[PDB]
Amino acid sequence: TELKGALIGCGFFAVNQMHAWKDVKGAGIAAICDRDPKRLKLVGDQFGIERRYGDAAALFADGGFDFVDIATTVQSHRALVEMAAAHKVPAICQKPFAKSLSDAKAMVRTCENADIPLMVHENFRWQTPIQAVKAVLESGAIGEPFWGRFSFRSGFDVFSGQPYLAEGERFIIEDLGIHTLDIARFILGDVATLTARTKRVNPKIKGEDVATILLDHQNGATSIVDVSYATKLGTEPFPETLIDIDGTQGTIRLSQGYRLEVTGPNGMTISDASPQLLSWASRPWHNIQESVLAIQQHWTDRLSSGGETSTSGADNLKTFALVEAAYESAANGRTVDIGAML
Amino acid sequence: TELKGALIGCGFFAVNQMHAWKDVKGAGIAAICDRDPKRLKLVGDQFGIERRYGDAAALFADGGFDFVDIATTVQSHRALVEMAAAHKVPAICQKPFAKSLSDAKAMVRTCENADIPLMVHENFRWQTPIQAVKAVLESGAIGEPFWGRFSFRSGFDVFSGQPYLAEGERFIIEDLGIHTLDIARFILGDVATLTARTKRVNPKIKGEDVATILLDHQNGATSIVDVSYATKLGTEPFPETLIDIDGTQGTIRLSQGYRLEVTGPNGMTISDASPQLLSWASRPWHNIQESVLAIQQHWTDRLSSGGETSTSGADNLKTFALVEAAYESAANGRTVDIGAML
Ligand SMILES: NC(=O)c1ccc[n+]([C@@H]2O[C@H](COP(=O)([O-])OP(=O)(O)OC[C@H]3O[C@@H](n4cnc5c(N)ncnc54)[C@H](O)[C@@H]3O)[C@@H](O)[C@H]2O)c1
Ligand SMILES: NC(=O)c1ccc[n+]([C@@H]2O[C@H](COP(=O)([O-])OP(=O)(O)OC[C@H]3O[C@@H](n4cnc5c(N)ncnc54)[C@H](O)[C@@H]3O)[C@@H](O)[C@H]2O)c1
Ligand SMILES: [Mg+2]
Ligand SMILES: [Mg+2]
Repeated sequence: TELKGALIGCGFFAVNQMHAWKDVKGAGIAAICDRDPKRLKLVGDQFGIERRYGDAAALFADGGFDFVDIATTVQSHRALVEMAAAHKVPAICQKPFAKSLSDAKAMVRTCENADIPLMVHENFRWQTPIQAVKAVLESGAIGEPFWGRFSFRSGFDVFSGQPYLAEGERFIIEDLGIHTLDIARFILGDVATLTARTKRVNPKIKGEDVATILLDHQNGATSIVDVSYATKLGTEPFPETLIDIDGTQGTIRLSQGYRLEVTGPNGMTISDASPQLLSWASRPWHNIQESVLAIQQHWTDRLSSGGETSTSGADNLKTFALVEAAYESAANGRTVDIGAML
Repeated sequence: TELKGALIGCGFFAVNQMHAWKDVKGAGIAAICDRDPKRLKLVGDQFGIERRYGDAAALFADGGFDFVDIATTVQSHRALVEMAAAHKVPAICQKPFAKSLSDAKAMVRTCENADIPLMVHENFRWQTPIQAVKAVLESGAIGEPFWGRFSFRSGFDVFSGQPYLAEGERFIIEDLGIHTLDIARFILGDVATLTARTKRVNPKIKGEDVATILLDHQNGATSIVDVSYATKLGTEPFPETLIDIDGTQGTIRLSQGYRLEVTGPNGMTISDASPQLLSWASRPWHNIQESVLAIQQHWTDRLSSGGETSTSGADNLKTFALVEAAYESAANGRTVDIGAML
């Protein structure tokens, strides 16, 4: 049962997804789609794809694939997911999931009514270091977690790879903070209330590139999500997410260079949580690139057995509501009940 | 020529102040005062102070000192500052300044009508590393500051040397966070608005021992004041305050071991901001103990020069409001307007 997938949106990051599909056991890419025949041709030759489509409606009409991997930008997401549901094709969707929390819910509802899986490609929680933090806290090595911090502070030029980032009136939460919020959820549970502040420091972008978010977790823990693309440090940590967790029995400290300090009753342990460097990977992206293979293999496995995925459309609504809360909060000075939004 | 001071409250921390007055150029301690006959004996004998009093009223009646140094616990701060003003004797008063913001304002007003200097003994500000960070930022090394973190996370047994801390129904913001909020003002200026979460983790005490505070500075900067005494680290940082600052041209990062790191236009510097170990000083408190010499020497200088001190009673109202806002916000769950309190 070698699953045959189709990829819609042969863009900058989709090249990572295509490399990873070769490595994925039990699945591979049978067709591709793109409105930009330059990208369709370039990706098509690179990964040796016979079937190529100028529009996604033709692709879905011909079929011959078990699942669809949507790697377009947010504009196309809702329709391509709706197309996928009408044709009963299981769907993976990049982030941001949708333009609003409304769009995301209808996208979750359409796929449930159709009885098809819907994973959101949210690969930050699928990195080795992040999993190691979860693994540690899951064991009980530091007792009940009560306080956390999640940090992604960088001066790396993401705007060359992704020019659209500088164009929007929204930027860092929508794009990057969405991940860091997903990790806060993934480590400390769902969020009851959220308060946020944003700022634009960089004068060559239309959007906020610094954000600081304070999270009240349902489980009792407080956490800090702080992100910036205007932080100029001695060593560029990009694209690492630094994490501190305190609990009743101990502390976790995931720091720059993937050094992982855990301290408990028995004592301290220092562990190297560095990612693997895959054959097609490229520094410093190798961290994220590995997590593409992790989440795509996870999709394939959960699909082949029947189960729900980790970042299912259903799950991802609870991450996406923090993003939407954050912007709301940023324009009011005021806390947002997350429970009321869902 | 040397100024004559009188010390009211010969407890635990007053012993550091006494040593420092010895070292301070231009001042000494002519008289000590304490309500406990055994403390009055111990400190009096250790520092060879002839004049000893069981009550401040008798002390103030006899007079013969140019300033008073109040190092009692918070309950008797108002009465002693009010006596000081009634006898026109310049006053140094410990933290916490008063029991409420109401009391503090009234104490500041009393000292202005009597027309005497009033300085809150708020010494964290005067630590070598904390001054070093101030100097970097003033230099303009990193441009305009836009974001800060001020962190004091320890598992140290402070309860032995000060039993009242466990007893208080309010703990960490009143005791330690007052320092970290003062530092946030010192580095990034006054606060427009404030929002705070707290919890008690230690089963043994009655007060909150973890606080996470998010500050909106008038100059546009945002910061996180996070403090804890229920934090179990593999190397105990007590009593260091770890500071992170981001500005438009660079960053400051003061990490454990008084390691100051500045990144700017002209590369990146690393310096050692650790304090002197004074003859009478003793690790790991040499941090705080040096600042006592600094602030008291600063007071003498300023009382001689007729200049208003750095932690003047009136300035310290803008710190104290943040403590009173943080408790209020922790209960509310709602952002507090600072300017309205003042
Ligand atoms: N960590 C991650 O998982 C990660 C990393 C980078 C980017 N992303 C996300 O991936 C998405 C794409 O990022 P990118 O930088 O590759 O953008 P991109 O512009 O390079 O890629 C989008 C491609 O999709 C095509 N496209 C758009 N609408 C289409 C439609 N209706 N049918 C067919 N093709 C269509 C465009 O021609 C373009 O080539 C973004 O939403 C971004 O948030 C995720
Ligand atoms: N870094 C610092 O600046 C620092 C460090 C520790 C404590 N403190 C502050 O110092 C203050 C005292 O701390 P401590 O640990 O020395 O407490 P303590 O109980 O050891 O000392 C206070 C002393 O004052 C005496 N006293 C109280 N009321 C009096 C009155 N009306 N007249 C005469 N004597 C009186 C008591 O008998 C006691 O001996 C606290 O308010 C605390 O916030 C500051
Ligand atoms: Mg394959
Ligand atoms: Mg002297």
